[PDB]
Order: sequence, then structure tokens, then C-alpha cells
Amino acid sequence: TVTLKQHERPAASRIVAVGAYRPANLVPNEDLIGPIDSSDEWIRQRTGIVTRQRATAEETVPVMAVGAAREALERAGLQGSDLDAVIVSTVTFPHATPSAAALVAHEIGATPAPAYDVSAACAGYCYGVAQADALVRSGTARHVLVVGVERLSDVVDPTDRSISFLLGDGAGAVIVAASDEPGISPSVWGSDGERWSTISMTHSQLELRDAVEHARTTGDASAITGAEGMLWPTLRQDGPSVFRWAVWSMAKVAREALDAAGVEPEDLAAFIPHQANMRIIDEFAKQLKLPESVVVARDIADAGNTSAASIPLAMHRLLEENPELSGGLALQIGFGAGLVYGAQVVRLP
Amino acid sequence: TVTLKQHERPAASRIVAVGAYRPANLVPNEDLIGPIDSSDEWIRQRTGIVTRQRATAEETVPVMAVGAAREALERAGLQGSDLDAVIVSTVTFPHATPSAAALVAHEIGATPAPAYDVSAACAGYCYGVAQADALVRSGTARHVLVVGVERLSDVVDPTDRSISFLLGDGAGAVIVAASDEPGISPSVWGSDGERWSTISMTHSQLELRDAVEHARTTGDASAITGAEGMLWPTLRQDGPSVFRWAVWSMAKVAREALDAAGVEPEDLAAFIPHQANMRIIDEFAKQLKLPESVVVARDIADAGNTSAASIPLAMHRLLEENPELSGGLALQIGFGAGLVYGAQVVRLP
Repeated sequence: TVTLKQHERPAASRIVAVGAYRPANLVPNEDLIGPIDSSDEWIRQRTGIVTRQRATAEETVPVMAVGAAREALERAGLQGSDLDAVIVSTVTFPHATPSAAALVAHEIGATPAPAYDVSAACAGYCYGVAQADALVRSGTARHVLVVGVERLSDVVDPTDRSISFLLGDGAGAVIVAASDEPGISPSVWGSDGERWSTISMTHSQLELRDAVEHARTTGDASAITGAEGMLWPTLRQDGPSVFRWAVWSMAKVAREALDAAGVEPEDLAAFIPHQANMRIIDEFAKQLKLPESVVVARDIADAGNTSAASIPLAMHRLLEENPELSGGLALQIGFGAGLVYGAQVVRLP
Repeated sequence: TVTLKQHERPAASRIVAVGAYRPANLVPNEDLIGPIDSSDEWIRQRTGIVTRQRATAEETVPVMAVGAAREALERAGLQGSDLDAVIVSTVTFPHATPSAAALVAHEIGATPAPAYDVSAACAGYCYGVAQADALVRSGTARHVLVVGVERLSDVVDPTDRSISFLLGDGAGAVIVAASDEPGISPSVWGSDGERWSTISMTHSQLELRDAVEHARTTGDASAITGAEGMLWPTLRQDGPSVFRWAVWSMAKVAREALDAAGVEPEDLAAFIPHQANMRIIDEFAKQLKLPESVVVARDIADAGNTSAASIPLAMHRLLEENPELSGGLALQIGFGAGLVYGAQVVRLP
């Protein structure tokens, strides 16, 4: 009987660099308040957001992912061809198939590395890291690129007061590499599909299909011309439910991640939650009983909520503003539509 | 100072069961030839297809995925709560977010297992297996559900001669578990994003957005009525390039998988390529110098090309027809839009 061969496995893994792409357009509250009939001060008070990154038409998911990817590559002292896998976490690339990852892999010179997109909403980067970590520690890959990237502005309804004005665009990239010393703690990640509808689109793409093609065939374009709300599906959320879950449920996940890591809040150099909402971030930090020395990421004030991009973008900003955090421990925890969540303690690059 | 804890790792991984969902509506060539001005004969000679599976409106991606998954759990002697991760490979779930995996995980009682959709086209199941293998051998998961599932009928154009009549609907699933004996060989997987447009949608979802919202907000519904051709994006391909690529390139990837497995064609119980086209299957078989004793999967003749679902469906069928293949080595290889590909040698459950 034949025994199958197997890859050898390194001791551990580690994030060896972080890269960022931020659209230059920082939209202020005032530009958005009209159609949702609110105000600069209300938005600032409810969400702590002042400006959000808004991408132009040319700044597509692949464009943004590539820029972030290239910065990470340069900071790691690597090139595209050194990558053994490319994971792109996004829900806004406007093609069912093929993936954005395959374009990214090609553009950055990673061919022929395997390349795929992942769907895990705002937890997407942390899901990416769990996967990358698994790929490295099983000896499947020595260097894995993970990109959290979104052009959320493509799926907001300007009249929506549940989520539209919170969302921004951008890309954040990380490179996970084989390592001698543990740099990524065991992932704590999960789902609760019972609550699939808590953050979701207004309706299925098939409704859009059925309408447009019925209009096209029959020549009757009512139902479209007479439509009061957008037919293009857009993002929506039960705001209050998100808050209760985001804070009081995720706090248990974070403590679990710390516990599995073998780490106390005192050992952290930084706390980098997904940038969902300043109110969520604050209440979260309080619940974790962090000492004053732990730096809390609050990129959301200038970037808005960039979903999968949010954590690596905030990590990137943390390191620029405090270079001495490099080598320190950071708790990262993302959470979004699904519902899904993921967390790790990581040694910062 | 502080050393992060790490998970213990299993010696190996293996597939422990396979489940299937096949829509009952088998559609013969005759029902399709009209709009493409073709024939039964032409279709059989070009593709080897006699009928393809076609889902009803009720047979959504989650519904099919759930049926396949439940069969796999039952055959493995497991319940949903035994699963530590759920991976769904699909490109036809009609929601940008949240994922189909989140719903599937809930229906089967796998909550709170992490759950995500992967985008890797027809190589989707093979990508999923490589991921599942990494998750297990890294000790991140001990039981991983992988489901390739598509309702391709949602994204075909009945007038399209390049791919429409080739495609069928369905779900196949496997459970990958921690193992003492190697049951999954090192994956050979990759991408060539330079040929991203080789198999692609007719156009971006954004063009659909711009057309419908414009019509909705101006009342001018031209461009929708009197649009020749579908506004709803549909799948298409450059057939001769896909074929050329399969024979020039994928045959070689398949040999590499044997090499990396430490396995000869004489050692195979079965060959289970992605069911792209009967002629490609047959060319592969010849090109790989398979002995007569190796059973070749040809589910395509009855199911059509079910993309990500094709390998596990075909596997399910081989085991139903040749129960004694259980425990034998099977070479599986998927390849599709991206371009992307994956292959492994696997021990049949």
C-alpha cells in the first residue's frame, strides 16, 4: 500500500508587514446629511466619524488591493513572486466570477500563486489571517498575502440612515510568513447564521435580474420607472442589534482570544478592533479593562468604516504614529454581516 | 518576554465522507437547441453531454448545499456541531453579503463554527480542499465541511453558444478530518490572472446598476427596453482557449499532483477531473497514461458541467456505482475562470 507524501511544517507564523491604500477623497459629514435629513454634529456624536474615505470610479477593488499589496511587499523586502498564496477579502467586487484575487495576483507579479476571494464581511481580514496562518503552519505556503478591501460606496443608499453614511472605501494588506517564533495566536472565529439578516442587502440580486429582464423582453419598464426605492441592492442594518452584539458578545470573543493566546490585557501594546463605530470601539475598550498604556485604534474618525480593510488600515496608522509598537502584541478582532467574527493576538511587524 | 500559545497539530488529514444534491429536473439537449440553433448531435459530439441538472426556484444555493452537507454528516456519523469550519465554494449566490456559508452553517446546526464563501470558480472545490487540509494539519480545525455548489442556470444566456448549454446545477460536499495517516496529498494549485477574461461575465454588475438606477430616476427607460442582449450579466468563455489550456497546461498540473503525492497512475483507483467537457476528460485520461483499471469519472454525460460541484458529485457517483473504490486513491483536478486550478490525490472515503 502506498503512503502519500506530506509537506514539512514550520514552527509558527508571523505578520511580517502591513500595507495600506487610502482614497484621497475624505468626504465630510456635511456632504451626506441632506438626503438622510440629519447633521454634522449628530453623525459625529453617534459614530465619531468626521470624514470617510470615498473612492473614485478608477479606484476599483483591484486597484486599491494592489497598492496596499505593493506597500506590504516593499516593507517585507519581498516581491510578488515570493508569494505562495493571495487571499482577498471583499464583498464589493462587481463580478460573480472570476475573483479579484486573480487580478491582484497577476498585477503584483505573484503568478502563478493560488488566488481566491473570501466572503466574511467585516470579519473578512481576520478570517483571512486565520486562513493564512493555517496555510503557513501546515507548510502549504511560506508567504501569504491577505488583503481586506472594499468599495462600499458602490452599495450604499444615500437615503439610508441605518448604515450608508458610516461606510468608506480602501484597502489594507498584510503578509503572513513562516516563522521560528509564534507571531499569531490561535484564531477565535465563528458565525451565527441565525442572525443572517441583521446586517444584509435590501434584496436579492435576482429581484434585479427579474425586473430588468422582464422590462427588456416585454418593453414594459414600469416597476422600474415607477420604483420608489432603489432596485440596485444596498447595505442595511439593524443598528441597535449590531451595538448589543458588537460590544457585549465580541467582548467575550476578545477575552477568549486573549485566553487562548496566553496573554493578559497588560501584555498588549495595542487594541485594534474593526472600526465599526466610535461608540462601539469605546465601550469595547472599556469592557476589556485595558490599562492606559494600551493604544486603541480609532482610525474610523477620518477613514469611516471600511469593513474588511478596517483593521489593517488602523494597524498601519498605529505603526506610523507610534513606530515603537513594532514587536508589540496587538489584539485584532473583526465582526460583521453573517453574523461572523474573527480574532487573534498578533506580534506587530 | 511573552510567548504566544499555539495549537497542537494532527499528524494528517483525510476525507471522511461525501454527500450530494442533484436537482431532479434532467434537461435534454432538445430543450436547449432552439435559441442557439444547434442540435442534439452537435452537443453530444462537442461536449459529451446528454442531459444536465437544472434547479427549480426553490433549489437555491443554500438549500442544495445543505442537502449535500447533511448527507455527508450522516455518512461520517457526525452532527453539525462536530464541524469546526464551513467552506462554501460558489459564485452564484445572489447576495454580495452576507455569505451562503453563514446560512448553511446555521441550518445544519454547525453554529458557532466559522463559515465563509470562497471564490475560485470551477477549481472552487479543489481550492476548498487545500484550505480544509491546511486548517486540519495546522490544528485550527479538526472537522471541516467543504461544499462546491452552484446554480449556474441563474447566470446563463439561453442564446449564448459558448457555454450556456454546458452548465448544470447542484451541490457536492465532503468532510475533511484530522487523521493519523495521510489521506490528502500536497495540493498543486495556482492562478494566471493574465487570462482573467478567458472565462468571464459579459459585463460588470455596475453597468446593470447604472442602467437601472438611471432609468429609475429619470423615467427614461431606453437602454433597457430595446436593449439587444441581456443587461443581467451572464457567463461566457472562449471555448478553444479553455480547451487548449486544459491540454497544454492542466494535464501537466495533474502529473505534478501525482509527483508531489509520490504516486503513480498504476496506484490510482480513480481519476476525478472537473467535469468540464467529455473530450477534455478523455484527453486527460490518455495524456496521463492511466491503466484500464483506473475508473474515470464521466458524470458530465448526465449532470452537465456543475463547476465547483462537479468533482464531489462525480466522486459520490463513482462510490455509489463502485462501492469497492472506498479506500482507494483518487486524483482530483479542477480548473476554471481566473484562470485558476487545483489538484490533489485523495483517499476515497
